[PDB]
Amino acid sequence: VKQVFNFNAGPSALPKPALERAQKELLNFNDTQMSVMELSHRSQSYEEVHEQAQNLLRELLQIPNDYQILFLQGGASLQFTMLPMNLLTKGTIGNYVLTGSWSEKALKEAKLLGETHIAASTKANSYQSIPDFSEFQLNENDAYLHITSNNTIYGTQYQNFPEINHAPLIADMSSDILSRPLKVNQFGMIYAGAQKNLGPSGVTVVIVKKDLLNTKVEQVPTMLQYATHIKSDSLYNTPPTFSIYMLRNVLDWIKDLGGAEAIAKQNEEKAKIIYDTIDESNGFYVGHAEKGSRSLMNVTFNLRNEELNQQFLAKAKEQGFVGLNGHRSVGGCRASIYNAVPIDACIALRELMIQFKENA
Amino acid sequence: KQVFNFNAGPSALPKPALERAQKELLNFNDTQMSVMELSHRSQSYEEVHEQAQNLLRELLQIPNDYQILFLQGGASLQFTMLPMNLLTKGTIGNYVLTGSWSEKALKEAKLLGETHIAASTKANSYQSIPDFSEFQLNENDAYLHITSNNTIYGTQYQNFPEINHAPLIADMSSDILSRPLKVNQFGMIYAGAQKNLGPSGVTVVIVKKDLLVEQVPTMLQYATHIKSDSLYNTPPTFSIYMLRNVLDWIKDLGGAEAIAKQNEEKAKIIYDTIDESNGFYVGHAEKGSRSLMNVTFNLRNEELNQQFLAKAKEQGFVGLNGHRSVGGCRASIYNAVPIDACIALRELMIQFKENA
Ligand SMILES: *Cc1c(COP(=O)(O)O)cnc(C)c1O
Ligand SMILES: *Cc1c(COP(=O)(O)O)cnc(C)c1O
Ligand SMILES: [Cl-]
Ligand SMILES: [Cl-]
Ligand SMILES: [Cl-]
Ligand SMILES: [Cl-]
Ligand SMILES: [Mg+2]
Ligand SMILES: [Mg+2]
Ligand SMILES: [Mg+2]
Ligand SMILES: [Mg+2]
Repeated sequence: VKQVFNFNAGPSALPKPALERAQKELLNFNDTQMSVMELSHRSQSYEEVHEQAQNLLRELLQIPNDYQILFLQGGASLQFTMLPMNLLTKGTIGNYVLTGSWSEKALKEAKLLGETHIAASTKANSYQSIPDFSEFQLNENDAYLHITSNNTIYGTQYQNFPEINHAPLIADMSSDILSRPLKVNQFGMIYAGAQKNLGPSGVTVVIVKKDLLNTKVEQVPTMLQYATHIKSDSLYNTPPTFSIYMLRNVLDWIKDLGGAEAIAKQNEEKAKIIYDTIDESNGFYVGHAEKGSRSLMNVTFNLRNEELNQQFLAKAKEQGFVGLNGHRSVGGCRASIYNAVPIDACIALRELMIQFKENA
Repeated sequence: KQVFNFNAGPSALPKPALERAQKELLNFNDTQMSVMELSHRSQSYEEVHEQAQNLLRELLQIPNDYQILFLQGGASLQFTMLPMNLLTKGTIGNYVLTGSWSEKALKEAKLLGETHIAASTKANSYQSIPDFSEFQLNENDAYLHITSNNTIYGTQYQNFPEINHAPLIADMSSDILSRPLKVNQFGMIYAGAQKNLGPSGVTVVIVKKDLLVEQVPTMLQYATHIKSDSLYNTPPTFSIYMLRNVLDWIKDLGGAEAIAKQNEEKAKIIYDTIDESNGFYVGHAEKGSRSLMNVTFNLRNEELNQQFLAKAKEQGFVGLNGHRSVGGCRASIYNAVPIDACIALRELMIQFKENA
């Protein structure tokens, strides 16, 4: 039929082959004559999937052997409280770097549970940049330092990560995990809801340094202890089997295209198509982020006034574009260009943007 | 290529629901996207989300003063979320123990507050549901918690107690919407979807609104989810889509009374087989407490047990091994397990008995 261009911000576009693969075997997976959705998570067919998703992640991000990969329910939002519940012990501080709204939501949950600090923040200037690491106020009794690698709503992104040796570095990488190579040993823990760049909603990937968190925390509910899930290899209770399966399929696709290094090349190219369009628009489109902090995953911009914003977005929607409205809290536009968004969608958006501009 | 899916969780699903999912997996509702590729704030998703709630409301006849929540974390997270929200200081989390899942719920409550055992059949290895007249209740109970169907032991409440001093709370993971319910008997009902309602990944929580909070993490307050209609953060959108599909199938076959007729016939096939076997097969549950959802039984010794389960597997039956904690055999016959599978099981049981 007509064209559809999927710029949704979360859940988001999946790579077609992962979906075609799921569709073909939806009723009979691995010759069992059952859907993967109908299997015991103790079945060898399921365990193969569970283990393969872990091994693909390990290989793709080169995760060290002293790290474990968890598949948890509850979204990144649940990690906002689980993290301080496990690590923010009395006399210690949950130190946060604020670079957008998701950083503020993380902070808020730690505030419920312990002493918090703000290491650095760009909130005053509306989160248009990542602060300089030299501005980080660190504390000797920090339980961890928490960052948001990609600020989904504001369109900014860490170009690199701080060297932290006094506390574990923790990162919410929900909207840019496995969009590029990563030095995992810079971190104590990384977490990401899968639905932005790794597959479906319903599972959350948590990469954890085993010895930071494989120990029982007195007074913490069993399901909310990392230890529980580490010990049981994320099979303590019933996992989200179809979500993990789809995550596997998406990881296979990333591997098939050349891994993190190759997908970064693709992601830089797609992003360049949109940012050049903005930058050659003589101010008709204005990007929110400062240039040194531009996200490769979420491109945020405004037209010169709200009327033009609305006309632009209405025209896009009429032309088949999905998900371009900015987050409700900030307005404007947001082109989400995660791994699986195809480059011809980006080209299409550029065409839209140039004709709207020329015809305005 | 014969396969009979007696898996205990996750479990068989209705073929029409899976076929419908397959057909539109790449192009949901003419959007040219998978349901999996939609924003949860899209109208496209929001209609599915609401349709799943509406079908449960219709099928269980849930009154307006109850809200239906779709949460992540399984029934296991509910074990702690419930006392986290309702087990206030100076109140008691009161539990009726009718199996190991009862035990797991009570354990989580003991972390957070005072607990109590209203009644228990543990001493007799959970062969039955206790008589309601035996319950020991307290003025300051925060709730009374029961497990409606004891998945590992094969027993099930025939009816529910009339409790007015405190909300009645029920873990209905393995029998929700397998029969009509009087939802007004309860302050809260919860169930992982993965036995009777859908695939794993979503938990259905039916809660008396006015029933349910300083210092509880945002994600762990029922009020968060009630207030946001289970759209506070990203829900498990494909699992809720599949839940909708399963609910459409239940509606299409005639609803909760119709599925109960099917389920009672399925259980009748297996229990009759056991009762007519002259002690060759022995059911664990007392007759009066027999589950319609999980049929537990053993052969006369461990070696016959093992020979049977081996023969079953060779013949295409999946999931019949009993829980590791109790051994024996367990035939899980949740909603989507077809009558033909139970007939096949019967015929295998009879042939095995003849050939021993
Ligand atoms: C989407 C988002 C979240 C929220 O994840 P849920 O799975 O919806 O809890 C948290 N952090 C970031 C950076 C996000 O982009
Ligand atoms: C399966 C089951 C559970 C566990 O559910 P999860 O989703 O695995 O947490 C809890 N209670 C009962 C009665 C069950 O049958
Ligand atoms: Cl943000
Ligand atoms: Cl977002
Ligand atoms: Cl049980
Ligand atoms: Cl069980
Ligand atoms: Mg490959
Ligand atoms: Mg194309
Ligand atoms: Mg219908
Ligand atoms: Mg008879």
